[PDB]
Amino acid sequence: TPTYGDERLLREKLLTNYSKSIRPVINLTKVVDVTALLYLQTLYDLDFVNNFIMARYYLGLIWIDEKLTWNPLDYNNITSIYLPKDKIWTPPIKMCNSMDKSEENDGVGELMLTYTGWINMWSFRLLHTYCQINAYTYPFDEHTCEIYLCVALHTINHTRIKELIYEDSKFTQNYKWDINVSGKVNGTDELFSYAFAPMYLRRKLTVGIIAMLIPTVMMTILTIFVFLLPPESGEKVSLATTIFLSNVLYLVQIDKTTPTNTKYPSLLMLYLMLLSMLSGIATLGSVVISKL
Amino acid sequence: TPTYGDERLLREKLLTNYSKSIRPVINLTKVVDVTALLYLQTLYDLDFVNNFIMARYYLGLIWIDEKLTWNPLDYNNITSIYLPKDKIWTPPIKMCNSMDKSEENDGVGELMLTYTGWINMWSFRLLHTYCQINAYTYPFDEHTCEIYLCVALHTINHTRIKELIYEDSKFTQNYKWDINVSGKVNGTDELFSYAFAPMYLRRKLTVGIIAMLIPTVMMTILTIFVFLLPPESGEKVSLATTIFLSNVLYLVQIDKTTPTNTKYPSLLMLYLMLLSMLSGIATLGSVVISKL
Amino acid sequence: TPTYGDERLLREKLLTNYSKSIRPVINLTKVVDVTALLYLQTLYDLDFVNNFIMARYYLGLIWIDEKLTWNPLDYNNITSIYLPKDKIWTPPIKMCNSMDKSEENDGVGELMLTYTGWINMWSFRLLHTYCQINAYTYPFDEHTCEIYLCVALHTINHTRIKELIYEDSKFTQNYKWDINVSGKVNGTDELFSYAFAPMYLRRKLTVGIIAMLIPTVMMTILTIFVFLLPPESGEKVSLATTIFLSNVLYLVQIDKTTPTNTKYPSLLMLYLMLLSMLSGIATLGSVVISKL
Amino acid sequence: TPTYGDERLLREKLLTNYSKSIRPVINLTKVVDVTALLYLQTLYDLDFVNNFIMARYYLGLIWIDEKLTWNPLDYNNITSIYLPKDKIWTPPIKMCNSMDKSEENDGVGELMLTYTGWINMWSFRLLHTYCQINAYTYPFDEHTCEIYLCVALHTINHTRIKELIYEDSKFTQNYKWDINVSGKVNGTDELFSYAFAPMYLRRKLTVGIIAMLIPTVMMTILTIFVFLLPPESGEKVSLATTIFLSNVLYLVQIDKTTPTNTKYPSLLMLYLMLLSMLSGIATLGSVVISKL
Amino acid sequence: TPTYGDERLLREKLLTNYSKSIRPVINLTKVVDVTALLYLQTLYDLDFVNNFIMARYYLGLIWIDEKLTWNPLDYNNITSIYLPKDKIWTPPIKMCNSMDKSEENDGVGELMLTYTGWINMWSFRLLHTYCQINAYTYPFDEHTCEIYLCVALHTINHTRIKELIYEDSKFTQNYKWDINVSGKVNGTDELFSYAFAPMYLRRKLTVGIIAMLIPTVMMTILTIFVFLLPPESGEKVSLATTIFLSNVLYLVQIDKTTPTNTKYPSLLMLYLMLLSMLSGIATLGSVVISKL
Ligand SMILES: Cc1cc2nc3[nH]c(=O)[nH]c(=O)c3nc2cc1C
Ligand SMILES: Cc1cc2nc3[nH]c(=O)[nH]c(=O)c3nc2cc1C
Ligand SMILES: Cc1cc2nc3[nH]c(=O)[nH]c(=O)c3nc2cc1C
Ligand SMILES: Cc1cc2nc3[nH]c(=O)[nH]c(=O)c3nc2cc1C
Ligand SMILES: Cc1cc2nc3[nH]c(=O)[nH]c(=O)c3nc2cc1C
Ligand SMILES: *[C@@H]1O[C@H](CO)[C@@H](O)[C@H](O)[C@H]1NC(C)=O
Ligand SMILES: *[C@@H]1O[C@H](CO)[C@@H](O)[C@H](O)[C@H]1NC(C)=O
Ligand SMILES: *[C@@H]1O[C@H](CO)[C@@H](O)[C@H](O)[C@H]1NC(C)=O
Ligand SMILES: *[C@@H]1O[C@H](CO)[C@@H](O)[C@H](O)[C@H]1NC(C)=O
Ligand SMILES: *[C@@H]1O[C@H](CO)[C@@H](O)[C@H](O)[C@H]1NC(C)=O
Ligand SMILES: *[C@@H]1O[C@H](CO)[C@@H](O)[C@H](O)[C@H]1NC(C)=O
Ligand SMILES: *[C@@H]1O[C@H](CO)[C@@H](O)[C@H](O)[C@H]1NC(C)=O
Ligand SMILES: *[C@@H]1O[C@H](CO)[C@@H](O)[C@H](O)[C@H]1NC(C)=O
Ligand SMILES: *[C@@H]1O[C@H](CO)[C@@H](O)[C@H](O)[C@H]1NC(C)=O
Ligand SMILES: *[C@@H]1O[C@H](CO)[C@@H](O)[C@H](O)[C@H]1NC(C)=O
Ligand SMILES: *[C@@H]1O[C@H](CO)[C@@H](O)[C@H](O)[C@H]1NC(C)=O
Ligand SMILES: *[C@@H]1O[C@H](CO)[C@@H](O)[C@H](O)[C@H]1NC(C)=O
Ligand SMILES: *[C@@H]1O[C@H](CO)[C@@H](O)[C@H](O)[C@H]1NC(C)=O
Ligand SMILES: *[C@@H]1O[C@H](CO)[C@@H](O)[C@H](O)[C@H]1NC(C)=O
Ligand SMILES: *[C@@H]1O[C@H](CO)[C@@H](O)[C@H](O)[C@H]1NC(C)=O
Ligand SMILES: *[C@@H]1O[C@H](CO)[C@@H](O)[C@H](O)[C@H]1NC(C)=O
Ligand SMILES: *[C@@H]1O[C@H](CO)[C@@H](O)[C@H](O)[C@H]1NC(C)=O
Ligand SMILES: *[C@@H]1O[C@H](CO)[C@@H](O)[C@H](O)[C@H]1NC(C)=O
Ligand SMILES: *[C@@H]1O[C@H](CO)[C@@H](O)[C@H](O)[C@H]1NC(C)=O
Ligand SMILES: *[C@@H]1O[C@H](CO)[C@@H](O)[C@H](O)[C@H]1NC(C)=O
Ligand SMILES: *[C@@H]1O[C@H](CO)[C@@H](O)[C@H](O)[C@H]1NC(C)=O
Ligand SMILES: *[C@@H]1O[C@H](CO)[C@@H](O)[C@H](O)[C@H]1NC(C)=O
Ligand SMILES: *[C@@H]1O[C@H](CO)[C@@H](O)[C@H](O)[C@H]1NC(C)=O
Ligand SMILES: *[C@@H]1O[C@H](CO)[C@@H](O)[C@H](O)[C@H]1NC(C)=O
Ligand SMILES: *[C@@H]1O[C@H](CO)[C@@H](O)[C@H](O)[C@H]1NC(C)=O
Repeated sequence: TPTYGDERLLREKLLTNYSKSIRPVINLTKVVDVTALLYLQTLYDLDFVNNFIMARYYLGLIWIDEKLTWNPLDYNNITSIYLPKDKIWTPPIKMCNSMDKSEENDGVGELMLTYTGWINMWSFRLLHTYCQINAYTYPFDEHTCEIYLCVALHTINHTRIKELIYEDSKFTQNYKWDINVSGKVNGTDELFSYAFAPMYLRRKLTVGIIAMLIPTVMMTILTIFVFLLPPESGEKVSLATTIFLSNVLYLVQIDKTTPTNTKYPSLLMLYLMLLSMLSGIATLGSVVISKL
Repeated sequence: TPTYGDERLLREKLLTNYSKSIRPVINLTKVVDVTALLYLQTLYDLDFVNNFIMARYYLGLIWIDEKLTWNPLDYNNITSIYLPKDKIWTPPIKMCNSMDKSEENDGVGELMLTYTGWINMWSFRLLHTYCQINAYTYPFDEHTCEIYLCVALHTINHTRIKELIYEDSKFTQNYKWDINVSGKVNGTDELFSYAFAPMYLRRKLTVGIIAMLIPTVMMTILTIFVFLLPPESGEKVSLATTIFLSNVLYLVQIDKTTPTNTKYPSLLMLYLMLLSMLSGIATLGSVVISKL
Repeated sequence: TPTYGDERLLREKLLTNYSKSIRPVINLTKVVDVTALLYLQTLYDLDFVNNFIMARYYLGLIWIDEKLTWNPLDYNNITSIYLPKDKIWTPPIKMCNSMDKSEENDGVGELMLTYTGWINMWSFRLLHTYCQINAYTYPFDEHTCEIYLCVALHTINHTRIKELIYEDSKFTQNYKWDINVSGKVNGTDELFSYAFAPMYLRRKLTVGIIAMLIPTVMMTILTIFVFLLPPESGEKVSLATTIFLSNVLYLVQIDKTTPTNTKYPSLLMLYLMLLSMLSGIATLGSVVISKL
Repeated sequence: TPTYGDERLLREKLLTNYSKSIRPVINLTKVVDVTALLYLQTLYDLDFVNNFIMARYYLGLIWIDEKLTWNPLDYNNITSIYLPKDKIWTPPIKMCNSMDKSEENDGVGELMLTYTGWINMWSFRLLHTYCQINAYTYPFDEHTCEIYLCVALHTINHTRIKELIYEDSKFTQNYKWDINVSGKVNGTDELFSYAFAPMYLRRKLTVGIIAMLIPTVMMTILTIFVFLLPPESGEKVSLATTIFLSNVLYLVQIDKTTPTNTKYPSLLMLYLMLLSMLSGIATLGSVVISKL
Repeated sequence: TPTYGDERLLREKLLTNYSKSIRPVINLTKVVDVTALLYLQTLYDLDFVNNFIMARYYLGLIWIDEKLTWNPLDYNNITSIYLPKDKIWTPPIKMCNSMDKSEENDGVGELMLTYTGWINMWSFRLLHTYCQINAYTYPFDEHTCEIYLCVALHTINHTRIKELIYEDSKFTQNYKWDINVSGKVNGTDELFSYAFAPMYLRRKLTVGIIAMLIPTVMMTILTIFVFLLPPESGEKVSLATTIFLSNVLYLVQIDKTTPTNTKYPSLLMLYLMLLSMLSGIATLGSVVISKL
């Protein structure tokens, strides 16, 4: 059976003439094909004001090393070892379109190497990634956030992203967003390789949101009623003023929460603006009739 | 008695052929059984909006090293030493379901080793850990937060979590949450070992929260009274407007504080929505009678 | 006179067989007695909502090294040297009950050693330390915050905290809190040594805070007057509504500022809740008389 | 074809007598001309209150090394290598006028070197850079933010910034700001070289912002109408009070959002101040007529 | 002319027997006189609530090394070199009274050394420094913030701060604060040397702030008028209620923005408290007359 001394001998022979900075290819004309695996874990939040989405992934990287091989029959059947992450060449994959907020406590600093040369490098990653958040169809809105990977500095004739396999690990249930992360995509080559996983997010219709929407709709009903109310009732100006106050309060309220960076504004805010405008016309008619 | 030179000799012989990256097992076919001890210290806060709980623990890790042993009679009865944490193999246990916000000033960077090979590694850990926070039965609500541990990269045929022993250290009294963290659980094996401690949290009924609840119930009494008030009293419309304003203010107020990510929304918020809806019907009846 | 070469020779001979990881004792059965000196500098703030106090200290640590000694007559009267902090054994004293937010720019990374073996290691420390904040007697409230020190990993039969000497350096004046940090306490031995300095904090009565009180008290006077006002004045309901609105606004206002984690809630908040309840009874009486 | 051994030999000969701290020039009297390339990627946000702009760039640095050269025919046609960033001399370019908030996960830590000595060093950079934000012509306002580069410590007789080439990479579309970053500028020599890229930012007129502006203009129309309303209508004081309340609410609202650091304040805020002042005069006239 | 080999030889001879931890003095009885140069760059903000001021400086440190000298005629006229900052003894100057928030990206990590031994060490430094902020004469207020320097651990018989030369670099114009930072001060010796630069800050009277102050004065005029209004006008109680509401809103508004840590509170806040108190007396008189 394999022993501690056997693994020590294997590692000592393995790292004899290894240069961490030289790409692991016998012939430097060949590229190293990297395939990345991005398994989402949890979607913490979708920050509307800052246009970010907070999530935790399981970014994995697989490639082939041609210098790190051995016949396992020569080393008591040792088929795999674990190396420190900083002793071996590692592709310079970056979270190109993201602010990476992972800590050193979430850095594994180790990798799995197989006797055929295949290396697995799996790392937890918490990302604050930019998303173009369009609140047009709020609150029945859908959105697309693309998580980008791009080789840092090696040209496509040196390092390439063969594929990106993205899935959802179903670790936790959201109850607010319906996430749809599935599919395989080849890498895109434009002077440096890069790929991206599309994340589709649909807001789930909760009874809490519809209960928060109920006051707005009934307020619209009340505006319609007062607009239809006789000018000579005598309470027109009073309740019109009070409900214009409340409507303006709701408009300010939504305005501080609605995203400012959208292809179009939200239909609901524009509809409440229209409501305020109609309330203004109702107040105008009431005062005009009052003077006349 | 043991001396500085004796301990120096022991350490020098001990670390002679130690490789930090090779699992500490004579036969590599055997697994290293790690038992983790997680003693909660203080529950700083339960953040509803961000779905996190802030706490400080005493995560301890115990395993057995087969290479680091000695007969203490051969070294003047030295029974235990202290080694720097980065010179010895350390299992790659991670706060899998948490954002670790500990500093390097909270890193001990040392471990205690016994002549039989047993290693103790105790470390303070401040965690921002994800919890599925359900505010259904607010404010008489209970919640369950699971703190996850999972070996990083070694397969179950290499490293396993034998057990997880979780307790409460009673270092401080909370006065807001009743914490119940006790029990022992074996590790779960699904391609990589992992375990979790269930934390049960019950909000304690404080005289302050019931005091804050008094305005709401008396507001309900007032709504009922005005709904029962004669249409021809003359104060119907005015008081309905003022108390609809107050109801909407309380609804907005709670809505900015209630969690948006819940299995069900909070009954109290839905009950205040019902209150506002009834106030709207009262206003509708008052205005209808006023016109007719 | 001592020279650069003399100090170089002394240091070279001093560090010849020094192991940073071996406790500095000739006989390992003896403990190293550490006496800590904690001189407060400034009390930045007392965060009520998060139950923290922000301050900057001058934590100093003094102990005795038995391996690092020399006869100064043998080295041209060199009586003291300065060593890098990471080359010498350092007791693992931790800010056990605090989040340490000091930077590496505030780390001295150097220590003073005397020819008798006595080492002084003084470091600035900015601490976010947990305090059980009771707002019962607000705003004439007092509080006690305990700053904890505890040896990290060495058992009491290896390392002990001999004493904790805490004082106030009077570097700056507060004008908001009266701080009382003075006294000497022996270390407490329960499986690992630890000590704590009790810091008493009394809010100073400022003319600004009494001014902010003035509206509340006069509002109470106004509530009493309107409660005494004749039911048949005709303005009862109007002022009752307006002042209940204002009362509820003040109640919400204080509620968002009062701590939620207290042994008892603040009497002033409960008194304003009683004021709101009395306003509700006044409104009830006014409407009842109005209908009847 | 070039091989791993060939690249190893080349690197070994290349770094034989290289000193990282000695400028890479045969004759030390000559300066090293650095040309910087700053390609903006995304303009995250323009923080008005803090006077910052958040963006992500592609800062590249190109210069010439005279010690690192080779005849490629002597090494099997190896024309370029990759070196670790910390083994070679690197110009000390700093984001002089900015808070750099990039992480170590966004640090490439490698550079591309060509057989002629030309080095390319491209790095992602997220900057929180100070801008003098003038909100005079709000919301039809334009602004100029200058991104500064300046050599850290070398005098102009040692290191110079030859040029700064700035462009927009069009990676993402903004939809809120029209960005205009294009042009080439020579370095400025005043005791230490430095250059800056001017960033012009124009707020795009969105249908959302005009919708938000509608309430204000109609409120002005209403103020004009009530100012023209007959003093003897009887409702003058009532609507004057209500609309002064609303005006003051809008004034406070904008005041908490308008920048406090401007060459001139925003005309719209001053116009709403004028509107409130006119409302005050209208209230004064109404009350004066009411008493008389 | 000097060459790369010449500088290499010079550095190799220079660092032959250099100990980074030994003060650079031939005779250890002499002190090293450090003169610091602190050139302010920009005053980002003056945070009233947290009592901090955010600024970026150009902290320079100059001293004399007696071991690092050479005759330049012996090395082809090399008159100055650049050394890595961590290879040479550096005085342990700390921003004693400040939170240093500089990044490693703003650390030069290099220093300029002259053949006479004079070393220049210039570094950008962004400081969050404590200031005793007195808002007595708000908004026509002036303030003094002292930036402290103090040697970390060396006694005055080892290291001394010869002088502190502070100036304003005029890099940017403020438009909100008039800064006056100029003058020279000797170091202060009380067991460890230290010095401080006094920075005077005067708020500039902006047309925006006076515009914000207009509502308050006109509100005072309105309070005076209603106090003078006939008790029997009929609008007394109504307008007193509405303007007491507005006064209380402004009082809360300013109270959340006024500093709580001042030698005296702000006169304007106390004046608005007096205004609210007078409004309360006016309301009291109106209601008293109404009942009687
Ligand atoms: C290494 C590197 C090369 C790059 N080339 C680039 N080339 C280009 O034409 N446009 C870019 O925006 C660009 N960005 C780069 C960023 C990095 C980090
Ligand atoms: C090392 C490692 C392996 C993993 N394998 C994994 N395997 C799998 O089937 N699903 C996962 O989500 C997964 N995550 C991993 C994460 C890490 C850090
Ligand atoms: C080294 C160490 C030992 C400990 N022992 C401990 N022992 C115990 O009984 N309760 C604890 O909470 C505890 N905490 C510890 C923390 C550390 C860091
Ligand atoms: C190295 C260095 C030199 C400097 N010289 C400087 N020289 C000067 O006249 N004014 C400055 O503001 C200034 N700042 C400097 C900053 C640095 C970091
Ligand atoms: C090295 C050092 C010595 C000190 N001495 C000190 N001595 C003293 O009498 N009072 C202090 O506050 C004090 N603080 C110190 C801080 C440091 C970091
Ligand atoms: C490693 O490189 C050296 C060159 O210094 C060579 O002598 C040796 O044979 C090489 N060994 C292997 C296993 O490649
Ligand atoms: C490298 O190229 C040579 C050229 O013939 C070829 O024989 C060799 O197989 C190549 N190396 C690999 C690993 O394929
Ligand atoms: C080596 O180990 C593998 C693991 O299952 C086994 O299948 C194989 O038979 C072993 N071979 C030898 C020669 O031990
Ligand atoms: C996810 O989206 C893809 C393409 O947009 C679609 O084919 C697939 O059916 C979707 N799946 C779910 C579960 O929404
Ligand atoms: C992706 O790459 C594979 C492998 O070469 C190829 O077969 C396939 O056609 C490519 N395109 C897609 C869409 O998969
Ligand atoms: C350590 O390993 C070396 C192999 O280089 C061997 O010669 C030596 O005997 C070993 N010593 C021990 C104590 O295992
Ligand atoms: C390793 O396996 C061999 C096989 O017989 C056994 O004799 C030995 O005891 C094992 N090692 C340990 C530490 O159990
Ligand atoms: C070694 O120390 C232990 C500690 O209690 C003691 O029990 C034992 O008798 C000692 N043995 C010898 C041989 O000193
Ligand atoms: C804690 O919970 C467990 C399981 O829910 C239960 O058996 C135990 O009695 C509880 N203890 C306390 C103190 O609530
Ligand atoms: C846990 O592991 C132990 C040790 O093998 C075993 O005896 C026990 O049955 C397992 N299950 C539980 C619930 O303890
Ligand atoms: C230091 O330890 C070595 C052991 O290798 C010994 O030979 C030497 O005499 C010791 N010197 C001192 C000063 O203790
Ligand atoms: C250590 O113990 C021995 C036992 O007699 C004693 O002689 C010696 O003085 C002790 N060491 C010290 C430093 O006291
Ligand atoms: C050594 O220095 C101290 C310092 O004051 C002095 O008192 C003492 O006389 C000196 N002794 C010798 C021998 O120089
Ligand atoms: C501080 O508190 C201690 C104990 O509570 C007391 O003895 C002492 O007089 C107090 N000093 C001041 C200045 O309050
Ligand atoms: C503290 O320790 C000292 C030193 O042993 C002792 O004299 C004293 O009695 C202890 N207790 C107190 C309260 O000081
Ligand atoms: C490198 O420098 C050494 C000086 O120690 C010299 O002997 C050698 O010839 C130099 N080699 C090259 C390639 O410059
Ligand atoms: C350095 O100066 C000498 C002086 O004549 C000149 O010959 C040489 O070409 C210069 N070096 C370079 C690289 O131009
Ligand atoms: C070296 O490689 C370049 C790359 O295109 C090629 O143009 C050139 O002909 C090659 N020369 C030799 C001698 O192989
Ligand atoms: C950008 O600004 C420059 C100078 O201000 C001008 O020449 C150029 O036309 C502008 N381009 C755009 C697209 O606005
Ligand atoms: C900039 O530098 C270049 C190169 O020396 C020079 O030709 C040009 O005149 C300079 N000025 C401008 C505006 O380009
Ligand atoms: C440096 O110190 C060594 C002591 O090991 C001495 O032999 C040598 O002469 C010294 N050289 C210089 C230049 O001081
Ligand atoms: C050190 O002191 C001696 C004592 O005479 C003196 O000669 C020498 O000049 C001093 N060193 C320096 C650098 O002044
Ligand atoms: C050395 O360089 C300086 C720099 O200006 C010059 O003034 C001096 O004449 C030069 N001396 C020699 C000997 O080259
Ligand atoms: C700055 O203040 C000093 C002393 O307070 C004074 O002498 C000087 O004239 C002032 N300068 C300015 C520009 O305010
Ligand atoms: C400051 O130090 C200098 C140099 O020793 C001295 O001339 C001066 O008198 C001291 N005092 C002042 C106020 O400059």
